[PDB]
Amino acid sequence: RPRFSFSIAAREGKARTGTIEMKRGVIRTPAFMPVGTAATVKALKPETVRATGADIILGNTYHLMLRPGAERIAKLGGLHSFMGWDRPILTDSGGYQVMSLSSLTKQSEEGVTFKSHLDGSRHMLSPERSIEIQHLLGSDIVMAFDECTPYPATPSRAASSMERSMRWAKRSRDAFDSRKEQAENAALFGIQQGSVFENLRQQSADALAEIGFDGYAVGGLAVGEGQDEMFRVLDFSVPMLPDDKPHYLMGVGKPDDIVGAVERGIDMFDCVLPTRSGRNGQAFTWDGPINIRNARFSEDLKPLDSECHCAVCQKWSRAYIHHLIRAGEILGAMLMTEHNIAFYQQLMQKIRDSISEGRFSQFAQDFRARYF
Amino acid sequence: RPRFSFSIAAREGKARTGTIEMKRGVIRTPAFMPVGTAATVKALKPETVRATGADIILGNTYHLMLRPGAERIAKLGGLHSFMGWDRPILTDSGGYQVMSLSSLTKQSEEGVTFKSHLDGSRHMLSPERSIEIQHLLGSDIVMAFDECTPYPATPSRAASSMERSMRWAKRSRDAFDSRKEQAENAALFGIQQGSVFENLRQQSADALAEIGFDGYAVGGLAVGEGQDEMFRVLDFSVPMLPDDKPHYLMGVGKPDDIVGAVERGIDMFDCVLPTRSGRNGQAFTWDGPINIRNARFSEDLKPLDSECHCAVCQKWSRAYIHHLIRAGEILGAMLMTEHNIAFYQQLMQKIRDSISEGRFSQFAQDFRARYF
Ligand SMILES: Nc1cc(CSc2ncc[nH]2)c2nc(N)[nH]c(=O)c2c1
Ligand SMILES: Nc1cc(CSc2ncc[nH]2)c2nc(N)[nH]c(=O)c2c1
Ligand SMILES: [Zn+2]
Ligand SMILES: [Zn+2]
Repeated sequence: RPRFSFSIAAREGKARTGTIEMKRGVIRTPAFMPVGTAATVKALKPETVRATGADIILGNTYHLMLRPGAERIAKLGGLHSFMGWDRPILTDSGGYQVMSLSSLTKQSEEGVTFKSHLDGSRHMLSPERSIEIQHLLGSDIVMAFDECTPYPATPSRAASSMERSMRWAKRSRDAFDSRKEQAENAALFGIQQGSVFENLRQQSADALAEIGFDGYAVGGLAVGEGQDEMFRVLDFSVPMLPDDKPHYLMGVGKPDDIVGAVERGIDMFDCVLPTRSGRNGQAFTWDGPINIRNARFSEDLKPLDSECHCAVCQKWSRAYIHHLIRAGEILGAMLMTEHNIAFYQQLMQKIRDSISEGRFSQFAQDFRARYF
Repeated sequence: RPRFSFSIAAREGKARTGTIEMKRGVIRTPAFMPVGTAATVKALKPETVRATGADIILGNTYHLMLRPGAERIAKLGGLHSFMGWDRPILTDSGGYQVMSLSSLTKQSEEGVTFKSHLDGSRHMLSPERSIEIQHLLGSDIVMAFDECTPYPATPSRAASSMERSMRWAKRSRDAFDSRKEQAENAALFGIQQGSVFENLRQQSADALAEIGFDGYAVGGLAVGEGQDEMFRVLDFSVPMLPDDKPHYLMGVGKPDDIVGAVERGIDMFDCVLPTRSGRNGQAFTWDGPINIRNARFSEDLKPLDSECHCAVCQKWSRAYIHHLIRAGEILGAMLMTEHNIAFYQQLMQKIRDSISEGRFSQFAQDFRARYF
C-alpha cells in the first residue's frame, strides 16, 4: 500500500464512504476510532478491538509523553509493537489535554509549558516537539499542534487563537517534512479552528489548504456548544475543506452526533464515550442507551442489545453484566466496553452500507425514530 | 459420563495422578482450581480460563449468597449458565468466609447467624442451608458445612470444633442425599478437621469414612502455621483418608506448597494467590516470582516467563505490563491474571506428567533448585 491514499467510492448529499490506504492497513470511512488512553484501549486486548471491526485506533499523546515516555516507547520499538496493535494509529497533538488535564500552563508563541498532573514535573510542548513525540510513538496519522479555543469565545479571541493555530500548522508541516522517515511513512492532518464564526472558519480552511495536508480536522467543537450549534457550524465549515481529503471531527462520539456529522461531510470520529460508558454502566442499544446498573436488569436474561452481533451479546445476559458492574468486577468493564465498541463499529458499518446503497437518509431517519 | 468416578492412573510414593469423571467433564489430577469470587474468575472470560488448561473452577458460596443471591442465580438458570462456564464447579460451604468476612457472627449447634459485610443484612447458614445454596447454584462438587478451627488452637477447643464439624458432616450428607436431583448429579466432599493434632485428625478421618463421601478435604491448614508445620500435619493426616477417593487441600496455592502437598498425597488445590498476584504486581516465573512494578522491568522486552506458553508471554513484554500495572490499567490485571493462571496450570501439567512417568521426585528437586 502507499503512504496515504483517500478514495471516495460513493456519495449521498454531503455524505461520503470510501477508504484510506496506508502502509499498516486500510481504513473504511466513515470510521470510528476507539481510544487508547495509556497505550491501551480500556479493558480490551488489541485482538478484541480488531474483532469488533475497528480499522484504526487513537493514541493519547499527552498521557504517553508523561506515563511511559515518548523516548522510552521509541527505545522499546514504537507504540504498535509496545501495545500489540499492528494497524494504523492516529495520535492527537497533546495540546488539548495539556489545557484540560495539566497544571500551571504557561502559553506563548513558541508553545506551552506545563506541569504533569501525575508527578508534578514540567515540559515544553511546541509544534516541533509534538510532531517529534508523535514520530517517536511511530504514529501513522500525525495531528498538527494547535491552540484550542474555549467556549464561549469572543470574535477577537477566536481570531487570535485561530491565527496562532495556523502559524503552528505551518510549523507542524515543516517539522513533519524535515523528518524523512516520518514524511515518507506517515500522514499529517491540519486542524481547522475559528470557534463558531464563519469568516474565521473560512480563513482557517484557506490557510490550511494553502499549506496542504493529507486530511483536515474540524477542531473547536463538542466543547459545550450543544448539538444544534455544532451542526450549524458544520453546515458551513465542512464545505470549506478540500473535498478530496478526509474530514475528521475531533472528540465527537454520541451516536446521533455521528449520524448528523456524516450527513454533513465528516469521514472520521473518535471518542472515549464507549470506554467511559462501560465505567458508569451505560450500554448502547438500537433503542437508545440503558444503564445496566438499574434494578430492572437484575433478572433480565436478554443480551445487552437484541440484534448486536458482538461476542458479549452472544454469550452473556443483562442480568449477569448488571451483577458484575454493581460488584465492581473487572469482567463487567471488559464486557461493557467490548459491546459498546462493537456497537459503534456496527453503526459505522450500517452508515457505510447505506451511503454506498443510496439509502443513508432513510437509515438516518429510521435510526433516530427507534433510538429516540 | 457418570455422576462421579475417580481413577488413579499412576503413582510415585504418596503422589497420584488420574482423573475424576463427572457429567460436566473430566478433571485431571493433581488439579488446580482457579477461584471465581463473585461468579467470575477475576479479569478473565471463561473461555480464557479454559484456554489456560483449567478443568474446573471454584465458586465462592459466601459472596454469591450475598451479592447476586442463591435463589436469584437459580431463577436465572444456575451458576454455569449465569457466568458462562459449562465445566465442573466446586463450591465451598461458605462457613470459612463467614467467620472471616462477615460481622457479628453468632454460633450454635444449629449453624451460624451473621451480618453481611455489604448491606449489613442478616442470614442463618447451617449444614442444611449451605447444602441448599450449593444446590441452587448448581454446584458439581458440594463441600460439607463445617466449623473451621482458628490457629493456634488448644486440644480441647480443636476437639470440640472437630466433633461439631463431624456432626455437621452427617447433617450435610443427609441433606445432600434427601435432594434427589443433587444426589444423582453432584458429588459431596467431607472435610477433615483436628488442627495440628494427630489423634483428632484420626478421629475425624474415621468419622468421615464412616459417613462416606465422594472426596475428602484436609481443612484447617494454611491458617498461619507455616509450611513445615503444614507438611508435618499432612504427613500423618493424608494417609488417614480413603486412598481410592480424591484428597483436597483447601486454600493452598504457593507453587512450592503445591509440589510438597502432591508429594504427600494431595490431588486438588485452589487459591486466590494467582488472581491477587496480578493485583499487586506479582508474576510467577520458573525462576521464582517477580514484582513487575519494580523499576528493573521498565525497558525489559522479555516476556513474563522465558518458557511459559501462555498468550500473554507470546504477545507482550515485561515493559508493557509494568507500564499497565503502574498506570492502574485494567488490561494490566487481565494480562497478569491470565499468565499466572496459565503458569499454575502448566505447573499441574508438569506434575501430572512427571508422576505418570515415574520422575516426580526429580521434577520436585529440579523445580525447587531453580525456583529458589
Ligand atoms: N472536541 C475536541 C476534542 C479534542 C481531543 S480528541 C478526543 N476528545 C475526546 C476524546 N478524544 C480536540 N483536540 C484537539 N487537539 N483540538 C481540538 O480542537 C479538540 C476538540
Ligand atoms: N485454608 C483454608 C481455606 C478455606 C477456603 S477455600 C480458599 N481459601 C483461599 C481461597 N479459597 C477453608 N474453607 C473451609 N470451609 N474450611 C477450611 O478449613 C479452610 C481452610
Ligand atoms: Zn453486543
Ligand atoms: Zn505466560
